[PDB]
Parts: sequence; structure tokens; C-alpha cells
Amino acid sequence: SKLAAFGGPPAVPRDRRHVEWPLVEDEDRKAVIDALDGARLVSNSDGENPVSTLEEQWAGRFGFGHCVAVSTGTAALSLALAALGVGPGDEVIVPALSFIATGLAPVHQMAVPVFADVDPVTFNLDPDDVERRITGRTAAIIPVHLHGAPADMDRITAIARRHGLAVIEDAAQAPGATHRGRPVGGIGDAGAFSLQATKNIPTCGEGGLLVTGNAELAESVRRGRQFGEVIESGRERDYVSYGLGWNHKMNALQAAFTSAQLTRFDDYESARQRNVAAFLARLAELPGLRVPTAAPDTTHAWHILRFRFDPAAFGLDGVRPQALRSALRRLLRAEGVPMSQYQLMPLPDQKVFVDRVGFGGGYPWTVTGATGPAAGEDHPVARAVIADSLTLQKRHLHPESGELLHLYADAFEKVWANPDMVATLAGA
Amino acid sequence: SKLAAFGGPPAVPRDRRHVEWPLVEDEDRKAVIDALDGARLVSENPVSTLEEQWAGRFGFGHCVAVSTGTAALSLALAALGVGPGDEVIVPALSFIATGLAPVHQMAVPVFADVDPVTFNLDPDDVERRITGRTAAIIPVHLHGAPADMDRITAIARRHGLAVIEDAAQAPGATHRGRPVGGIGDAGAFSLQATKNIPTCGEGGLLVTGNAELAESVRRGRQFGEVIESGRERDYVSYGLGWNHKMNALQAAFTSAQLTRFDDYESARQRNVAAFLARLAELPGLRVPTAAPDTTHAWHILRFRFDPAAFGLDGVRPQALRSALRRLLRAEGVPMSQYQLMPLPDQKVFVDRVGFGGGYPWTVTGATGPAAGEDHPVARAVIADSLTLQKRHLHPESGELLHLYADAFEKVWANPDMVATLA
Ligand SMILES: CC(=O)N[C@@H](CC[C@H](O)[C@H](CO)NCc1c(COP(=O)(O)O)cnc(C)c1O)C(=O)O
Ligand SMILES: CC(=O)N[C@@H](CC[C@H](O)[C@H](CO)NCc1c(COP(=O)(O)O)cnc(C)c1O)C(=O)O
Repeated sequence: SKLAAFGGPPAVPRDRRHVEWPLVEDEDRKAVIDALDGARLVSNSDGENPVSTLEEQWAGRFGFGHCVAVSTGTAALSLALAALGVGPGDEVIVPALSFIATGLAPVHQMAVPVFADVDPVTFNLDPDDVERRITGRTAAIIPVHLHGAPADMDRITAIARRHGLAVIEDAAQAPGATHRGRPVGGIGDAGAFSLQATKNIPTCGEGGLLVTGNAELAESVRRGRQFGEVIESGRERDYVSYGLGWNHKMNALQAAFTSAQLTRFDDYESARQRNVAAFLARLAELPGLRVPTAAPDTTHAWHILRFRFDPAAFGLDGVRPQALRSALRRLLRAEGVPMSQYQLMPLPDQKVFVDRVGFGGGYPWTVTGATGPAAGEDHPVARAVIADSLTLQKRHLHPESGELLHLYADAFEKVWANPDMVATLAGA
Repeated sequence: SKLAAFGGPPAVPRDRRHVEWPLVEDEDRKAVIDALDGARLVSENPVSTLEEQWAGRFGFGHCVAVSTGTAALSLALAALGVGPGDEVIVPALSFIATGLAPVHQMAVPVFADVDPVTFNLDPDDVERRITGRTAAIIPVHLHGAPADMDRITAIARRHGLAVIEDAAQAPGATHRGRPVGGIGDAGAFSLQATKNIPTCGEGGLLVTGNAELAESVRRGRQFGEVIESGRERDYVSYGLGWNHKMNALQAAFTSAQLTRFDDYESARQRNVAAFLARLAELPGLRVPTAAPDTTHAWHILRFRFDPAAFGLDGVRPQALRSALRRLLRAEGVPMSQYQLMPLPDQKVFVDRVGFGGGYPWTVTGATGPAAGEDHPVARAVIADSLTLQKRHLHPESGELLHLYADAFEKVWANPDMVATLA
């Protein structure tokens, strides 16, 4: 059939396009209602409560020694850094391609983020570029399991242990993913998860989880999330603040909702993994289309699908890849495929990291007089990946999205059947 | 009848002691479920709806909904340019959050002593604590009593300081007829489940008349990004931000609570007035009061006890405090403390480690022992005071507070036993 962009029928009819996420069932509604009526609405509520219940269930499902429920994935990262003694005068190596929270977490704990370039295929921090950027000030590495792909934990943990650095996994985008059969989050000193409403195991709003095998680390995060106070069910409180703490408490209602979601997680995983595999198998046949992949000895959570497009496949060798990216985005959106970008620039190009003002007076950079790259200066692979890639977000997460992803594949095949029109749009 | 502490019948029967707070009605449950089914869980969304309603109800130019009252305070400081090398004067008697908010923005908290009757920061002591590094004052409307905002704003104008009201415990409170939170450069509210206008968990509101201050807080709460409805997220950040976002479900719940606030507030004011009227007649019992030309929110009721009234001259006030707590609790009155020590005594402010390496204190060179005087009023108030929390907030607690007053009058009818225990 003809391209929608030139008057043909869209591959994805409008009545098929909408996807509900989070997927709210009666079990979720009842969990929320029971949390309201339970009269234990806060983390610090004495006795059994939905927050401690989620901590136990998450730890149990993923085999973690300790789980500390917190306000956000960002708070999980910053509290992990605080617990591991990272702070003023320390550097933390993070990927140049991530959600900004990965770069901000070090700043939040008054440490300096140092950006390492990513791998052109995995989109994860390249251990080859991590080694280059270690200094006398480096205290920690935050590998991100970006888009749901576990990072090269062999080489990241090897680098950290060779240099005496801490490892905090940013596993926000990769719940249930494994590296050498180990649940992500449990491989580093600590692991951070986001339960934000867009995530693979969402809450009805905001939420975070910190996991660790280290009891002392867990206890530090437990104090840190509640103004530095010890709060233990049954134990007598002393209302002492033992050190720097915040209000990073998770909501009981959100905890109860995620507990309900977690009971169905692997049923949804089964559907997602089948649906995405079938979708990527069709796109993998299209020349100049690189489907995302799990690295060796890993599984992919498929939180975000990022595709790279080769101009050479459309005879556009020499033309800015961004021209092809824009042409494909326009044609696929006309078919009803909600192709997006995820990050328009590497994190080091963000004003917060370029300006190095931070809290004011250049802190945390001012502690050591540490500098960073100017905008556009470094991280060519992160730039190359952004230049030629489009993403699919949300729609593939729903267990009933099988037929929708086949309609998306119909759209991709239609566009690829009209390479002359792709080339024309790209060249205009 | 004999005292409950020695086998007597309690003035408050066991089956009448329970009080539900927050007060959850079907309207609250429906609001939460409707927000859930609405499929707009992050922040034509419940968060912006609450912002509009709060601003409209209490007459503020701007309202920015955030995760917590603590985040409202720290984002306010950031918005007002408070940071490394700056000092923020806060009360020596408050919730820890008031002292931590400056540390969260890499500024140094400086503790001013409080008033022996209002329990709010003493403006005269604030003036004595001012240095070349002072950038802001956080007056707290502690327990629901508005602070001395005339003197605090006068001091701030003289020294070019920002004023951030900590109105966490004082929703609906007024100062010279003006809603608290709108007098300083900005005002912080907590919607935490224990509060007079609660959410089902955690929540905060930042209010201000200044559009630029509001916009700073709006960006600060969401990683420094500008998020407009219908616009595709470009992830472009314009400065240092956090995840301080309020939950839509919590916002919807507080919107439902607001529809009954005026009725709940009337009940509380009537019930607390009647309760304190009876307790005020007991010698050596000082009931909490609103300062002249202010109204109290009555979030927490703090009572000061005078040993002189039980002829316990020589006996430490803490001894009378302990004796009265034991006897009143035995009768079924859940008398508590609120803060066991002034904030300056808290390990976090004593050790001055902060983020590590003594920051933020390292910037100002405040590594050694705290500058300026002790806080004898804060210590004296803690030494001789007990608090009632939660039970008086429920609009149907009229009869319960009647039984509390029975318990107080009963304990005061046994002064020999009080003196013996003390
Ligand atoms: C089109 C679309 O829907 N877009 C999403 C974008 C969401 C965004 O990717 C999410 C939620 O902010 N990323 C959170 C996150 C965090 C911090 O967790 P947090 O503090 O709990 O947030 C740390 N690390 C990584 C890798 C993360 O991904 C929307 O606009 O919500
Ligand atoms: C017997 C009893 O239950 N008591 C309570 C007491 C709670 C405590 O007073 C509350 C907790 O929310 N006060 C919070 C608060 C904040 C921070 O707001 P936040 O970040 O929104 O919390 C800032 N300022 C002032 C004056 C505050 O009071 C318990 O011990 O939990």
C-alpha cells in the first residue's frame, strides 16, 4: 500500500495506537484503597506497612540481601553515594548518554560527575573510556543499564576493584534483566531502581528502591531517607538525627500499588519479551536498520527500543545522519508509529554540567577546582548514536501490544519499500 | 475516683481513645481512584489543580506543588540565591527539617533561641546571630502559632535578607489577618499525613508573590526542565534540579480534604478553645496561646508546667514533666514530647560533617564549636512541657477533649501524688 505521508492508509489505524501504562487492574485499585483504609500512609508508620512489605517482596523476587524503599530513583542513587562515603572532593564516572539523574546524583551528594563515552552498539558506558578518565579523585562508577541492556559488569566491576572504587548500578531501566544469571542491581556495592509511572515495574506516580548485600550500607540509606533518624518497627525511637538526611520517604499507597504490579511482573515480562523479539526479528531484515541487542551473558528488559539508521543503505553516504533520522521519523509517524528521540544531547552538554555553578559559587567543582568539557567538546560515540537513532517508548511495555508491534513492523517495511522517497525527504 | 496509675478507673475509657487522622471519606477514596483511572499520575492534572485551588483559597500569587515540605524549603532557598558560604537563621526549637533545609542547599544553619510563651524564634536573638554571611531567615509558625513576622521582616529589610516562612504546622493561620506563607519572599507548607490539611502520605507546597521565584522552584522540582502539557519532553535542563515532584494521587486527595477544611477548621477552633479554657484554670498549667493579632492553627498543643504550683521548688522541671506524663497517660491522655533537644544539640549539627569533609561548614570556616550563645529558652521549654498531637485535629474529637479535661482536672485534684512522683 502507499505511504500515509503521500496519501496512503496508515499501517497503524488510530483506534490501535493508544496504550495504557501503567496497566491498572482491579487488584491495583484494591491495593491503593486498602493502603488508604489501612491508616499506615507513611514509611515511618509503626508496625507492618506497605513500604516494608514492598522492600521484602522486591528483595525476595530479585534475591537481594537488603531493599530500602525511597521517594525516587534519583534519591536511591544520591543516598547510595552518601552511604559509600562519596562526597566533596570525589569524582564519580557516569555515562555521557543517560537520563540526567545519573549525572545529577553525584552533584546532589556534592561530588563531581565525570562523563565516559558509550559503546556504539550497547549504548552503555564503554569500559575502554572509563579507564582513561580515572584520576586520584575518582571514588565510584555508576554504570547505567540503559534502555534495559545490562552494562559490561565484568569490566566495570574489574576496573572498580583494580582501582579501589565503589560501583552503584543505575538499574532504573532494567528491572528483571540479568548479567551472568545475576539480577541487575545486586552486582555493584548497591543498585538503584525507579518506580516512576513510565518504568517496567511502575508505581502510580513516583518511587525508588535501593538494593545492596551490605547491611551497614542499607542502614545508612534507611537513616538518609528520613532526616538521619533510626525508625525500627517495635523498637523505641530516640528522635536523634545521626547525620545528614533528607525527606526521601516512599508513599505507602505507591508501595502497595507496586506490590500488586510485582505479583504480575513475570507474566507481563513473558508477553513483552515474545512481542519485542518478534518485532525486532522483522526490523533486523531491513538494510541499514540496527535493532538493539543484549550483550553476551545478559538479557534485555526492553524499557526503550533504540534503533540506529545507516545513510549508506539509502545512498545518502556523506549527508548528515540527522537528515535520514528526521525523514524516517516523519514517514513512520505518518504511518502511526510514535518514533521519538531519548536525549537530544550527551549529558555533559547540559547547562548544569557546562556552567559548573551547581549549588552556587561552583560547588561541587570549587572543592578541588575540577573543570569539565565545554559543550560539543568530547564523547563522539554518544553524539554519533544521538545523530542516527530513533526510540520507541511505552507502547511495547503492555502485554497486549503484540498486534500493535506487528502493525509497527508493517510501517517499517512500507518505509523501507520506498527508499527513493526516504532519500528525497533526507536530501530536501 | 482513684488515679488510673494506681488501679483507679481511667477518665478516658479505652474504647474512646482511637482517633483516625487523616479522616478518610468516600470522597477521598473516589478522588484517589479517579486520579488513578485518569492516567495522569505525574506532575488538566491533579497537581496543577491543587496548585490553583491552594493559591485561590489562601490568596497567593503562585503555588508550586513539590514532594515534601522539606523540598519546599530547600527549593525556596535555591530560588532566593542562598548557597555555599551563606548562613540561614532558623529556630533552635523546630522539626529537624527546618535546620536541614539550609544544609540541603549547601548553606550553614544558624540557630536563634525562641520565645518562652510563643515557642517561635525570638527576633532579638535573630539580630544577635546576624553575621556578614547571613542571607536568609526561616521563621517557623511552630505548632500552628504565627511567628513575629513584623519584627522578622523588619530585620530582613534592614540587613537585605530573604524570608522563607516554614508554615508546615500552620495552614489557615493568619498574622494581622494575612494568610501565613504570603508575608515572606516565599512560604513552605507540608501535606504530610499528620498535618491539619493532609495528603495520603507525603506532599509539599511552595507559595510566593514572585513569578521568577515560582518558576525557579517549578524547574528545580523536575531536574531543571520546563515541562508544558502537550509538548514532547526534550530533556533540556536549565540548571541544578532534583526529583521533588508531587504525586497526582496525593494532590487529588488533598483537593478532596480542602472541600471540608472550613468545616473541620471551625470544629477544631471550637473544640480546642473549650479544651484550653478548662485547662487554663489549673494552677501551674500554661495553655498555648496565639500572640496578639494572629490566629493559631492548633496543629500541636504544647503546655508548660510550673513546679511552684505543686510546691516542688528545688525539684527539676523534668521530674514534674515525667510525673504528669505518667499520670495523664494512665488516665488515657496520650501526652508526648515534641523534640527532646534543641536542634543545635542534634548530632548532625554538632559533628558538622554534612556531605563529607565538613561541607557546608568548611566554606564559612565554621568547623570548630558553634559561634554565639547557648539557647536557654528552647532548653527550658523542652524541660517543663508536654504536647498533645493528632487527637484534637479530628472534627468529632469534642467529647474526647472533654474527657482529656476530666483527666487533667482529676490529676490536679491529687497534687500530693503529683509531688510524690515528681
Ligand atoms: C516520553 C516519556 O514518557 N518520557 C518519560 C521520561 C521519564 C524518565 O526516563 C524516567 C523518570 O524520570 N527516568 C528516571 C531515571 C532515573 C531517576 O529516577 P526517578 O528519580 O525515579 O525519575 C535514574 N536513572 C535512569 C536511567 C532513569 O531513567 C516521561 O516524560 O515521564
Ligand atoms: C507523634 C507523631 O506521630 N508525631 C510526628 C511528627 C511529624 C512531624 O512533625 C512532621 C513530619 O512531616 N513535620 C514536618 C515539618 C517539616 C518538613 O515537612 P515534610 O518534609 O513534609 O515532612 C518542616 N517544618 C516543620 C515545622 C515540620 O513540622 C512523627 O513523629 O512522625
